[PDB]
Amino acid sequence: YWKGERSLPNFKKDMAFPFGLQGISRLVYDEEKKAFCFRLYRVPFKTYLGKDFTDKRMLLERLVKGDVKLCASNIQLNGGKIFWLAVFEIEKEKHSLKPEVIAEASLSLEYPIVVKTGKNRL
DNA sequence: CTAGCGACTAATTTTTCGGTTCACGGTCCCACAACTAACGAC
Repeated sequence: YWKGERSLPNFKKDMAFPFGLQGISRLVYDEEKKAFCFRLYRVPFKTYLGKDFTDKRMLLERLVKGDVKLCASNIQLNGGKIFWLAVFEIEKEKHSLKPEVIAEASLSLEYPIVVKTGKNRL
């Protein structure tokens, strides 16, 4: 900005507006309605996992019991539906990896990924 | 629970080869066609 190679941002109107973790409250699992309930600044909200009884199902419960950390999230609205962009802080996964073993990856427009690993081609 | 704060395409021309025309001093073997000399009938 001192030299000048960037214009001042002109924010759009459909922006997902941000809300901090200091606003999530009354998080519980109401079994009667089969949906998590919470308040986004004094308004009830039934969460629609739908047919997602495993993927993010044990993620909100990982927060109702205080086991996963959440960051300043955002919220989108796309014409009747409402979406929450929750920045959950997930951890790394440890496998049985060998640093000496090297995978040779190449990316081209004819073959998006071509990978060598010893005698294994993918 | 909320608020303050850290140049490419089409049209026209021209030319070599083919077509056409004129038209006087060995062997051995198995069949097939003659064929003829003799034989029998009228």
